[PDB]
This record gives sequence, C-alpha cells and structure tokens, in this order.
Amino acid sequence: SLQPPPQQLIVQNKTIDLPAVYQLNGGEEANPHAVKVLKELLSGKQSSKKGMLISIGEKGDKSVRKYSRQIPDHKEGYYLSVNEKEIVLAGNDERGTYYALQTFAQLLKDGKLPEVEIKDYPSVRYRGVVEGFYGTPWSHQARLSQLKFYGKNKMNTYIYGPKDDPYHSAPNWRLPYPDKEAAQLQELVAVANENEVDFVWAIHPGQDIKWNKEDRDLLLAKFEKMYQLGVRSFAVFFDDISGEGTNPQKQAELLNYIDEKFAQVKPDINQLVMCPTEYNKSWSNPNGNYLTTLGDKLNPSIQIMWTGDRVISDITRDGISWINERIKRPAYIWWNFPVSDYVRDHLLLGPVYGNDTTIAKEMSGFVTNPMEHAESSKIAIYSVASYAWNPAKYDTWQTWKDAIRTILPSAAEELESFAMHNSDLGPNGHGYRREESMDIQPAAERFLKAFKEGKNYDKADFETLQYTFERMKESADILLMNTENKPLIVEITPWVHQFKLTAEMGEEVLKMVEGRNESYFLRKYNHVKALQQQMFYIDQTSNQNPCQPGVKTATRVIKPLIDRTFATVVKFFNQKFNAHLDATTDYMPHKMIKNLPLQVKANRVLISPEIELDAIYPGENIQINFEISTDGKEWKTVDLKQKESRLSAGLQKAPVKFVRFTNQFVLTIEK
Ligand SMILES: CC(=O)N[C@H]1/C(=N/OC(=O)Nc2ccccc2)O[C@H](CO)[C@@H](O)[C@@H]1O
Ligand SMILES: *CCC(=O)Nc1nc(N2CCOCC2)c2ccsc2n1
Ligand SMILES: [Ca+2]
Repeated sequence: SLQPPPQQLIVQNKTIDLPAVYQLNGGEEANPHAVKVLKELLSGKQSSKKGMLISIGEKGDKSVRKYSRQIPDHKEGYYLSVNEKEIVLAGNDERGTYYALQTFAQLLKDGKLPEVEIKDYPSVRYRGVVEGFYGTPWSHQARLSQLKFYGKNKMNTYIYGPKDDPYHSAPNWRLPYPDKEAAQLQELVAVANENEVDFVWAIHPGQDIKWNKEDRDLLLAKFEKMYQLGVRSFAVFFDDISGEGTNPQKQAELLNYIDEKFAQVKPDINQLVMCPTEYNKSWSNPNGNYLTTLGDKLNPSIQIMWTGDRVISDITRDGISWINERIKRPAYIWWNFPVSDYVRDHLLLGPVYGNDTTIAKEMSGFVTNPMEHAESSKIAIYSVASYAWNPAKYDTWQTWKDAIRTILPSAAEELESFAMHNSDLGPNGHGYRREESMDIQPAAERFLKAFKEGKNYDKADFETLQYTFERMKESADILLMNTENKPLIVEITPWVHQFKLTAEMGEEVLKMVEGRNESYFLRKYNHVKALQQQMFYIDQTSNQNPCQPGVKTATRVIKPLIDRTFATVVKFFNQKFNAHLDATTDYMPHKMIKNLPLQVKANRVLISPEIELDAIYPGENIQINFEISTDGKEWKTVDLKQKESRLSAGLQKAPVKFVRFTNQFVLTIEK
C-alpha cells in the first residue's frame, strides 16, 4: 500500500530483482538528498559500467534526457519506472526526485521490485504540520524524529510555533534565542533541509506589539537572526490576542513591510505566512470588515491561515468558499486535529476524516496542529500527508491502519486495539467529537437495553464484550513492554494502565451478571470497588497538567457500559437479597450530605456543575458561584466577597475537614 497514493500508477504483476550489478546514471547531477537514499538501498550491490541501468535526475540533467516527456509538469512531480532492463527516477525538480525515491523505497520488498510505471505530484502545494499548541513544546529529539517522518510521507512544511515558547511569543519574542536553543534550531533546519521540509519559524508578537518603528525593527532583527541560523520561511501569528495588535490595517502593513524589506531582499526565502486574529467563521465579525481588509491590503504572495467554520472543524466546500471570497486567495488551512490542549486527559488516536476531498484547488496549504505527544500524533500526521497529497483517493480507514503498521510494526494489532477505544474527546467547549468503539457499540447497546428493562440478552453479545475486554488486556500488556518505539510507549503508558484497569473492571462486572451465588457476587463486587480506587489513583497521579489533569480512556462507549451495568446489577442484588450495596461507579474519598458527585482535581475539591474530607488539610480558598469546621462540632463562619456572581474568600491555612452552607463550588487545600 503506497502512501500517499500516487496520482497515476500502472502495475504489471511481474517482479524484478534489485540489480546485484547495476550502473548508476546521474549520481553527480541529481538531488544529493535523493542519491543518498538511493545508495543506501543499493549498498552491498556492485556499481559497474555494464549492469542494469538506473537513471536518476531532475528535468534538465543529462541523465534523464530520454524521459523528458514522462516527467509531469508540476511542482514536486516525478516519474518512476521499473521494468526488465532499466529503472528511472526522474523529478520535475530536486524535491520531485527525492519524492521519487520515497515511493521507490516502499516498492522495494524482500529485495524484489514490481514492474511499474508511476507519474505523481501533489494536489496541495504546502502540506505538513504546525506545532502551534498550548502546553509542553515538543522535545528536540521528538522534532528530529518528526522531520524524518515528514520526508518519508512527502510533507514539505513544518511550522514552528509552540504557544509556550517564550522566544516565540510573549514577552521575549524580541530576544534572540540563547546559544543552546539556537544551536538546536540550527540542527533542526539542517535536518529539515535533508528531508526536503521547509522549516517555517513563526512569531507571535501581537499581544504587546506597539505599532511604532521600535518593535517593527526588533521583529525584523529577530527574523534576521533566525535567517542566520538557516531559516528560510517565516510566519507571523496574530491569533488569541486582544488590544491594538488586532488591527487588520496594521497587520497587513507589517507583513507587506516584511515582504518588501526582507523576503524580497533575500535570495532564497520561500514561504511567508500570517495567521489572522479572526481565523474561523464563527468568531469573525459580521458587522466589521476584518477579513476583507486583510484580503485587499495583504500582498498576493502572502498566505493567510484559517481553521474552518469553527476553531475545531472539518473543512467543507461551502466553508472554504466563504473564506476565499473575503481574503481574495486560497486559504492556508490550519486544522486543529489531533491537538488536545483543551482536553489534555484524552489521547486522540482515531482516523482523520470529515474534510471534503474535492477542494484541493481551493486551498493553498493544509497543516495539522498535533498533540503535545509527538509520536502519538504520527497516526493523524501520516493520514493528513496522504489526504493532502492525493485527496481524490484518500481512504480514511485504510490510511489509519497503514499509519499504525508504520509506527509500530511489531505490535500493530495491539496498537490498533488501543487506538480504536481512544478516539473521542469527551464533552468540551468546542462541541467537537469523534467516533470511538464503533464495532462493539451495537452489541453493547443491545446488551444494556435488554438488561435494564428485564428482557433477555443475546449470549453472542455477551461473549463479544468478554472478547473485547480480554483483547484489551492483551494489548495493554504487550504495548507496555514494547521496545520498538520507546518514545511512543512513554507517551501512552498512563493511558495504557487506565486502559487495562477498564478491561479488568469490565470482566469482573460481567461475572457479576452471570451471578451464580451470593458470596461469589460479593467477591466480584469487592474486586470492582478496588479497581475503581486504582483508577482514581492513576487519575490523580498521572498526567497532572494544570488544565485537564488525569487520564481518561474508552470514554464514549465502554466506560459508560461498564458503569451502567454495574449500577444496574447492584440494584437488582439489593432488591433480591434486601441489601444496601453502594452503586456508585467513581471512587471518591470525600463525602457530601445532592446526586452531584464530588471531583478531585489537583488540590481542589469541587461539586459537579455539607462536605467532609478524608482528613484535615490547611485551607487555601473557596470559590462559589451563585462556614467551616475541623471536627463537625465547632464551626468558624467566614465571609465572602463578590464581583459578577464570583464569590470567594481565603482560609489562610486554617485546618479544615468540614464545609457547610445554607440560606462553581470549589475548595482549594494545601498539598
Ligand atoms: C489558530 C489556533 O488554533 N490557535 C490556538 C487555538 N485557539 O483556540 C482557542 O481555544 N481560542 C481561544 C479560546 C478561548 C479564548 C481565546 C482564544 O486552538 C488550538 C486548539 O485549542 C490551539 O492549539 C491553537 O494554538
Ligand atoms: C491549564 C492551562 C491552560 O488552560 N492553558 C491554555 N490556555 C489557552 N489560552 C490562554 C491565552 O488566551 C487564549 C486561551 C488555550 C487556548 C486553546 S487551548 C489553551 N490552553
Ligand atoms: Ca540536477
């Protein structure tokens, strides 16, 4: 399965052996990056002057003169041919020759090649990744690995813009990088060049930019220093800011000044990109004229970025036409998937889908904003590479499977099993959701409905759930010990542990359904209660980021199933044996005398939108939005302050175990 799929492919069902004795033509004329790949594949084979002919070169080189007519007349296009007597690897330009070898490398298997002819080129001019998320920026090693990944998948763009890089954004975007960070960026650029990737360095100055000569000159001085480090593509982001930086007339003038005094003065600058302050339809001004101002003032060579109809959205034909009408050029798509910086307790490992596949001519570029987990993002990145290169033939599910088999061949099935149940985002402010657990959902929904209303469940559906849980446990244990992609495993391990505990809980709950006798049921009940507590421990000790801490997995279908089956069967037990077992499904060490479950997040205890803690803690503050004690007997009332329904008051380290109130709701304690 060639990825991305070529534009034109003719196979003959007739295999050739990689020439043991070959004759290379064009080694000095062709792209050095391509020739190096070629000679890696040919090492061990002899280079003579009367063997099989292998011709490599760009349009214009002597080596591929005979094949001029076969080379497509497109940027980054190429022509590949394998048959009995010769091999031809001929790009329209140097990058086309490199991409010819990346396809050649996939055809080579077991030392054999198929007799084939390919004419290929991209449907979208700029294709790649923008590291533009909030959170821990990608490590240096992760970025080196990404750049090699892009080259293999014909992605030609890496836009560097981590929101939390202080020399990229507020306040030190005026400062050059320190020597150590500068030497790393220098290495990234060299590696990006080796893989035919345009390293685009972006700057995010709009929050405190002043529209005067001082800051303008400092922005250009920063760009000049990046240029000295090898950067040849540049971007200016004006997203997620307020104040004077949001002025469209000023933004355009600044980028036109950069164009004329910098990008037009250098001999070798490629991409110049800007991200508007209004970067999606929902948040644009209907009264105002922000986008039309940018469209008319910005020089035509400058790209404008756009995330679609909303911050998180799929790109449609109606949405791309809406924006292009206003910016007077094809939009440079910034696709906010699989980025998870607003649902950081979730991994988004599902397939890439939703984007119209007939609008290649309507977009100038397409970049994906990934997760801060670099390797885990390779599933979607690989799929975006396929989509952007050949939208007409984009196969969502087949490309998802191909990505997984490339990222972890030694345990692809195990990773597919894990990814299938780690795709949805759970409820979020954007209302953006993805499918998850689709294969087992029919059985789960029929099993639970028959269960709640006293019918009979199909034994086949029951064994499907047993099969699923068993397979989940196999995949978790195999993935935990996989040493083929250690960075990947480190990223996902907290979720893999939570994944396994879910599976184990599911099996014990199903054993509670089979029932048998009273003591066995109680054994299973106690084991489930212990597994709940173990999942709480992980949720409180792993991935303790300051936004959505903890670890959530299989949230769309499987976890709801298990929790509602446990609740139901415990209810039937209490009715049958006149018991009072606890039917709650999430462990909580604190207690409130409402049906709203308390939640623990970092050092906060909150009521879901009188309390007794499991111990005494020093108090920080309370935040209610519409009295305290240590032993339950003696209380010490406290007063509140107010703004727009924001109640609050500091406790000043006073011991607290009890809280009460009578006439959203959070208690912060010291840890
Ligand atoms: C263009 C863009 O997507 N900007 C940021 C981004 N901004 O979206 C917002 O959340 N915008 C916003 C929301 C509330 C208040 C102000 C800005 O979306 C991505 C996913 O969150 C972030 O990674 C990007 O850095
Ligand atoms: C947990 C810390 C957190 O929420 N970080 C975060 N901040 C964002 N910004 C802050 C600046 O103004 C815009 C909102 C943000 C946007 C999208 S995801 C994200 N995370
Ligand atoms: Ca050449």
